[PDB]
Amino acid sequence: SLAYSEPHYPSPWMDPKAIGWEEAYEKAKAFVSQLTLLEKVNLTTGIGWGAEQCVGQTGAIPRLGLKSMCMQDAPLAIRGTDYNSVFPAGVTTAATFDRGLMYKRGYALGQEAKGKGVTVLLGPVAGPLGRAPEGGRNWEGFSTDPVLTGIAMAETIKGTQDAGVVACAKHFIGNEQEHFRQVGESQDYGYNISETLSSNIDDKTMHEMYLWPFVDAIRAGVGSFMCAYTQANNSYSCQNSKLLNNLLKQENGFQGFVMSDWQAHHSGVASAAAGLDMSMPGDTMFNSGRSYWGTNLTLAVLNGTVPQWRIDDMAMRIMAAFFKVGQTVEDQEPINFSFWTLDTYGPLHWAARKDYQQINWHVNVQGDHGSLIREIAARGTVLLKNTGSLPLKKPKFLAVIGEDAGPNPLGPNGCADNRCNNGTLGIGWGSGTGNFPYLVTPDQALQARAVQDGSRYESVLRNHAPTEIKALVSQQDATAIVFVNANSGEGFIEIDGNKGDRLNLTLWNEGDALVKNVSSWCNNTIVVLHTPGPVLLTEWYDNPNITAILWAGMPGQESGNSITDVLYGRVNPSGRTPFTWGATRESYGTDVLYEPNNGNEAPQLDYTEGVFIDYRHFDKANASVLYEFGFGLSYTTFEYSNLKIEKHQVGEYTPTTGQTEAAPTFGNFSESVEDYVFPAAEFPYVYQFIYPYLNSTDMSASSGDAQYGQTAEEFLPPKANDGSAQPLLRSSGLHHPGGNPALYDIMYTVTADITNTGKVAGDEVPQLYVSLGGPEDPKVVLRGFDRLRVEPGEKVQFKAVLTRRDVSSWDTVKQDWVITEYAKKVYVGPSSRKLDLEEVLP
Ligand SMILES: *[C@@H]1O[C@H](CO)[C@@H](O[C@@H]2O[C@H](CO)[C@@H](O[C@@H]3O[C@H](CO[C@H]4O[C@H](CO[C@H]5O[C@H](CO)[C@@H](O)[C@H](O)[C@@H]5O[C@H]5O[C@H](CO)[C@@H](O)[C@H](O)[C@@H]5O)[C@@H](O)[C@H](O[C@H]5O[C@H](CO)[C@@H](O)[C@H](O)[C@@H]5O)[C@@H]4O)[C@@H](O)[C@H](O[C@H]4O[C@H](CO)[C@@H](O)[C@H](O)[C@@H]4O[C@H]4O[C@H](CO)[C@@H](O)[C@H](O)[C@@H]4O)[C@@H]3O)[C@H](O)[C@H]2NC(C)=O)[C@H](O)[C@H]1NC(C)=O
Ligand SMILES: *[C@@H]1O[C@H](CO)[C@@H](O[C@@H]2O[C@H](CO)[C@@H](O[C@@H]3O[C@H](CO[C@H]4O[C@H](CO)[C@@H](O)[C@H](O[C@H]5O[C@H](CO)[C@@H](O)[C@H](O)[C@@H]5O)[C@@H]4O)[C@@H](O)[C@H](O[C@H]4O[C@H](CO)[C@@H](O)[C@H](O)[C@@H]4O[C@H]4O[C@H](CO)[C@@H](O)[C@H](O)[C@@H]4O[C@H]4O[C@H](CO)[C@@H](O)[C@H](O)[C@@H]4O)[C@@H]3O)[C@H](O)[C@H]2NC(C)=O)[C@H](O)[C@H]1NC(C)=O
Ligand SMILES: *[C@@H]1O[C@H](CO)[C@@H](O[C@@H]2O[C@H](CO)[C@@H](O[C@@H]3O[C@H](CO[C@H]4O[C@H](CO[C@H]5O[C@H](CO)[C@@H](O)[C@H](O)[C@@H]5O[C@H]5O[C@H](CO)[C@@H](O)[C@H](O)[C@@H]5O)[C@@H](O)[C@H](O[C@H]5O[C@H](CO)[C@@H](O)[C@H](O)[C@@H]5O)[C@@H]4O)[C@@H](O)[C@H](O[C@H]4O[C@H](CO)[C@@H](O)[C@H](O)[C@@H]4O)[C@@H]3O)[C@H](O)[C@H]2NC(C)=O)[C@H](O)[C@H]1NC(C)=O
Ligand SMILES: *[C@@H]1O[C@H](CO)[C@@H](O[C@@H]2O[C@H](CO)[C@@H](O[C@@H]3O[C@H](CO[C@H]4O[C@H](CO)[C@@H](O)[C@H](O[C@H]5O[C@H](CO)[C@@H](O)[C@H](O)[C@@H]5O)[C@@H]4O)[C@@H](O)[C@H](O[C@H]4O[C@H](CO)[C@@H](O)[C@H](O)[C@@H]4O)[C@@H]3O)[C@H](O)[C@H]2NC(C)=O)[C@H](O)[C@H]1NC(C)=O
Ligand SMILES: *[C@@H]1O[C@H](CO)[C@@H](O[C@@H]2O[C@H](CO)[C@@H](O[C@@H]3O[C@H](CO)[C@@H](O)[C@H](O[C@H]4O[C@H](CO)[C@@H](O)[C@H](O)[C@@H]4O)[C@@H]3O)[C@H](O)[C@H]2NC(C)=O)[C@H](O)[C@H]1NC(C)=O
Ligand SMILES: *[C@@H]1O[C@H](CO)[C@@H](O[C@@H]2O[C@H](CO)[C@@H](O[C@@H]3O[C@H](CO)[C@@H](O)[C@H](O)[C@@H]3O)[C@H](O)[C@H]2NC(C)=O)[C@H](O)[C@H]1NC(C)=O
Ligand SMILES: *[C@@H]1O[C@H](CO)[C@@H](O[C@@H]2O[C@H](CO)[C@@H](O)[C@H](O)[C@H]2NC(C)=O)[C@H](O)[C@H]1NC(C)=O
Ligand SMILES: *[C@@H]1O[C@H](CO)[C@@H](O)[C@H](O)[C@H]1NC(C)=O
Ligand SMILES: *[C@@H]1O[C@H](CO)[C@@H](O)[C@H](O)[C@H]1NC(C)=O
Ligand SMILES: *[C@@H]1O[C@H](CO)[C@@H](O)[C@H](O)[C@H]1NC(C)=O
Ligand SMILES: *[C@@H]1O[C@H](CO)[C@@H](O)[C@H](O)[C@H]1NC(C)=O
Ligand SMILES: *[C@@H]1O[C@H](CO)[C@@H](O)[C@H](O)[C@H]1NC(C)=O
Repeated sequence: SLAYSEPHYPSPWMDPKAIGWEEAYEKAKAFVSQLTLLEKVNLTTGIGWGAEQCVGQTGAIPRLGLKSMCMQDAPLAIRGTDYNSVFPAGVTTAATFDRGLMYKRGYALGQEAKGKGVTVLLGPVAGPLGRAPEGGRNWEGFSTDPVLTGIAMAETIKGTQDAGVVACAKHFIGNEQEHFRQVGESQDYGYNISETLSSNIDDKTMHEMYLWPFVDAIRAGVGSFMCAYTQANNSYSCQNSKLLNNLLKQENGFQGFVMSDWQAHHSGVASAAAGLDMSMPGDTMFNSGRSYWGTNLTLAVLNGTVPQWRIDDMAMRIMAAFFKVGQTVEDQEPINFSFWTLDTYGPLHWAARKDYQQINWHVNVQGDHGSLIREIAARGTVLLKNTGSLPLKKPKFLAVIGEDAGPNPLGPNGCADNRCNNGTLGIGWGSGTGNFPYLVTPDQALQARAVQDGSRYESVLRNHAPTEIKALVSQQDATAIVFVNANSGEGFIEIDGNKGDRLNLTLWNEGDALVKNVSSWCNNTIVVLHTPGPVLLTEWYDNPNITAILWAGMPGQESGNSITDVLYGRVNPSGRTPFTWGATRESYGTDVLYEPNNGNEAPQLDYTEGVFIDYRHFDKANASVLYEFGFGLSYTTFEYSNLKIEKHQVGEYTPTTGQTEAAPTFGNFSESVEDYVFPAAEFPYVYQFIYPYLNSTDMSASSGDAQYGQTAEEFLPPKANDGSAQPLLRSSGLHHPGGNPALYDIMYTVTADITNTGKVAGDEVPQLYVSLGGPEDPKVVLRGFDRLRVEPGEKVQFKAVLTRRDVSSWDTVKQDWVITEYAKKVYVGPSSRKLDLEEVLP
């Protein structure tokens, strides 16, 4: 009954004919073939926590002029530096339903990363997907929906990598919550567990939901993946061969490299054989001075436990990702910041406190990304309710209410890793953040607008001030705009009992009681919500005194300007909620696991709900919805008509057959153990730094590993060291990453007309849903969408395609995608429940 993860070996090696990777492969081959074993180990092993400048860094190869590779957070900003931008969070980006904006954000991020000397930007995020709305880090990702998220991953990645930086799809996989993600962190919170939470996911659910968006990332050409902290069926993701070897590298033919999350790598030989390619930040645990790779990897190659073909492939994947995005060994942008301090001068080697020099150049990489940020946040703002009060036009009297309207009195970067819920909520907390160059609060932008218009403007920037608030908002003609929030983030930070994950789905800082009080005192109350995910609006949303409600998510640096643009109709809102607003906590049907459920061993997160999370659950159970997935209003109206479906002629879905090549080796290495000894007369051994060298020619003593001495055959599973040609999986694509290319054959083109039946120009977000028709299938699933500009009175065409994959189901008996015999239907409309146009697939 304890969930089990099958062995899948050997770890697949790169394919020289993989489309998109052919040129990268050859550049990697020419480079890797020149390398000594120590130099290959330098590539694969991080230099340690705090070792130099970036969040993580590899060893350098200074013989060939390769500077150390810089791995830097975050998905929405370059973390821990200055003169960068802070972009809107993934969840706000997802809410745009706008491919172009997703690409532009990705590109701008990559430009900032490139300008700092970053090699790999640690984003975007398809895990967590959003199994449960209390998930602390859901806001870093995109949507609960696998299609929207998959598209957002692909667009973001294409942008970042077009800007010349490697992207990293994380976290792979099943890190849906922060509770019990790490042993030490759990123990310091009073949870005595010996291993991290295990996500136990059935094969169908894996293929149709959690894996799906990462496959889109693979097909978009993502250079790297990050394996998760958590386990999958009680094997840690970074040594999980089912995950890394089979699903990622075999079935979906991934050609890039897998890096560990920071302290997610727990074993040397076992992880490498299971598909891990880079150990970040390089040490066993932060500041340990030791590594599961480094010296140990050198020794494992020297003693035979790790084959040469395997380490050669790790270096090939790392270098091929580097070359794929256009980085060169000659013209590397120097690392021009230090993560560990904003000081211009300090130790290059931070943990060791050595090599004092200039470590921050304070390079301005912001360009004109401010206005792009302002635009994305406005387009990802969801108008949930409007009885006529919006847009605002020369109002007599604005009363802006709430702490979330105002500044953090200690400044927008006053708290490390954004760990306060003081002032306006620009982004959440944790590693998925960066330092603001500024943070425009609603109060600043709304005042300036009011003064320009001759509107009266007063604000009370506290949630608990009923005397003052009542006296203000109860006056004649007041338009009360109440800003309220909820917050969440990464598990290393805790605010008021919220350990990463949210304890509840209410507003913070007495937000709910504030909104009830203001709406009881003022019949023109407008509520703006800054939240990482849904909160329960049930007790107050239906008050007619609340004339409008907006969810503005995590807008990033231009918050105040974005919301003012929407409030006054400079942007006509089109953004759609990328999750469901349920009536209760229980209506969601999933929740965070807050208490260990397996004694002192690994807690078990059984995904018994299957694919029925968010709107799939709400539709199937008919649970209480306030606002459905894909819902959002505009200041105009739209009419749907004229649905048409054109059937395409396609060939049969043919199983992929044949063999891989035998695993190649690139270059050779000396057999003299003395050649691998630490070169002490060349440079000093730096404290806590992670090196490839042995301390002496005694291999056993050099390991410092009390269990040293066993061979692959007695501690790894069968075929872990098998470098012979391997049969291809029928679901794989021959030379085609992302699965059998026949999956992406277009089977239908769907079209419909959209007419703007109101007075003003606006964007519409038509959506395409499919009913796959089986009794265990969701009622409808998202399969396409667009964002289209329509003038008053104008008619525009929505056009979208359905691939074979889009109408298939994973058949676990077959281990492939099948189109089931059940009648499928197509729906098109402005939301998951406004299914205006319907037609059966012909
Ligand atoms: C879901 O999860 C959420 C996240 O975890 C969770 O959110 C949390 O909710 C809790 C509970 O609501 C929040 O904590 C509460 O915060 C309240 C507000 O605190 C601030 O304001 C107070 C009152 O301010 C007025 O009075 C002051 C002096 O008298 C003046 O200085 C002010 O200017 C202000 O005056 C105005 O209002 C007056 C009337 O109120 C009016 O006459 C006057 O004219 C004017 O209009 C301040 O006192 C308070 O200051 C404290 O804290 C600050 C730190 O910020 C310190 O600097 C101060 O020294 C001081 O200690 C804040 O600025 C609090 O009122 C509330 O306190 C009460 O409850 C706590 C419970 O722990 C008691 O310890 C405390 O003694 C109080 O008890 C009394 O009332 C309660 C409630 O009715 C009652 O049960 C109890 O028996 C007793 O009667 C509390 O601290 C918390 O902030 C939220 N967290 C986050 C992170 O946002 C949410 O609840 C969850 N939801 C669910 C459903 O599970
Ligand atoms: C976490 O744990 C999860 C739970 O265990 C786990 O999910 C499981 O994932 C594995 C794959 O990793 C699945 O294994 C398959 O099992 C198939 C049999 O499944 C039936 O029996 C099971 C046992 O009783 C049932 O549990 C299962 O029920 C599930 O599905 C039902 C609906 O179908 C549903 O009602 C249930 O509720 C439940 O959800 C089901 O009834 C088995 O067929 C399959 O074998 C193929 O694939 C293997 C590779 O894994 C091959 O080794 C094997 O040889 C088979 O492939 C060959 O044959 C196929 C057709 O028969 C061909 O299509 C293939 O191409 C292939 O053909 C080769 O051989 C031919 C000759 O024989 C030759 O001609 C060809 O050329 C070629 O060489 C596989 O073992 C398992 O079912 C999943 N279970 C569930 C519940 O989801 C999850 O993966 C774990 N996650 C992690 C991260 O570890
Ligand atoms: C050459 O040099 C190298 C480098 O110095 C030397 O390398 C060292 O070699 C020693 C052995 O001499 C290694 O110690 C051994 O490690 C193994 C693996 O430990 C890790 O994985 C455990 C889980 O194992 C399963 O899954 C992995 C894949 O993830 C797979 O490799 C295994 O075969 C096993 O597979 C089974 O389960 C799979 C998943 O479900 C299935 O798919 C599969 O079918 C199988 O059913 C895990 O438990 C372990 O976790 C512990 O340790 C980590 C720290 O590493 C800690 O974080 C955890 O909390 C746990 O405490 C690891 O992650 C391990 O299995 C061995 O343990 C057995 O044997 C010892 C006796 O030595 C017993 O005490 C144990 O109880 C158990 O029976 C053993 O610990 C060492 O890791 C390795 N060092 C490095 C840096 O790589 C090598 O020795 C040299 N060789 C020569 C000839 O010189
Ligand atoms: C695997 O990856 C690792 C990690 O990247 C590699 O390890 C590094 O290798 C490089 C090059 O082989 C080492 O750099 C050399 O460092 C020595 C020693 O410098 C230290 O000690 C000096 C003597 O006391 C001292 O003067 C130095 O201080 C100056 O420099 C620092 C650093 O920039 C600066 O902050 C200070 O203010 C000082 O200005 C320092 O404390 C150094 O002597 C070497 O200089 C060579 O080149 C210069 C010209 O560039 C030349 O003038 C010299 O004569 C000399 O030839 C060089 O900088 C580095 O120290 C290693 N890093 C660590 C952490 O140990 C490893 O090499 C990779 N292996 C493989 C196989 O690829
Ligand atoms: C090659 O790999 C092997 C493992 O395969 C590796 O051996 C391991 O090294 C670690 C780190 O040095 C050892 O763990 C340490 O043990 C000492 C006690 O003797 C502890 O002080 C350390 O505790 C840390 O974590 C604690 C939290 O629980 C903290 O309280 C404390 O402050 C420390 O931060 C730590 O547990 C481990 O015992 C060995 N394992 C084996 C099997 O020998 C070896 O170091 C690698 N070699 C190289 C050269 O990198
Ligand atoms: C919607 O907002 C309006 C204000 O725009 C609210 O109307 C106000 O309701 C209060 C409470 O009933 C009235 O206040 C006073 O109540 C005392 C009771 O002791 C009474 O004696 C006073 O004469 C006075 O009525 C207030 O007059 C009234 N204001 C207006 C302008 O009508 C309304 O209650 C809100 N509704 C909801 C459902 O939130
Ligand atoms: C809030 O309530 C006031 C009355 O308390 C409304 O004021 C009326 O507005 C209409 C126009 O819609 C005028 O013709 C009336 O003369 C106004 N009456 C008074 C007594 O001022 C106000 O419209 C309400 N606001 C909203 C947003 O519905
Ligand atoms: C944690 O549980 C283990 C048993 O797994 C026990 O031996 C240990 O004492 C516990 N930890 C603490 C700090 O009490
Ligand atoms: C706001 O700042 C104060 C420090 O002045 C801090 O104690 C408090 O926790 C912060 N509030 C929140 C909600 O993070
Ligand atoms: C709401 O109003 C009531 C009574 O008018 C007051 O006692 C309570 O403290 C107020 N709450 C907030 C958050 O303003
Ligand atoms: C679903 O619930 C709604 C009320 O929320 C109800 O009107 C409708 O009939 C229900 N549909 C079912 C059970 O199919
Ligand atoms: C290797 O030498 C360093 C001193 O430079 C020491 O701190 C470290 O523990 C040694 N490692 C082993 C495995 O003995």
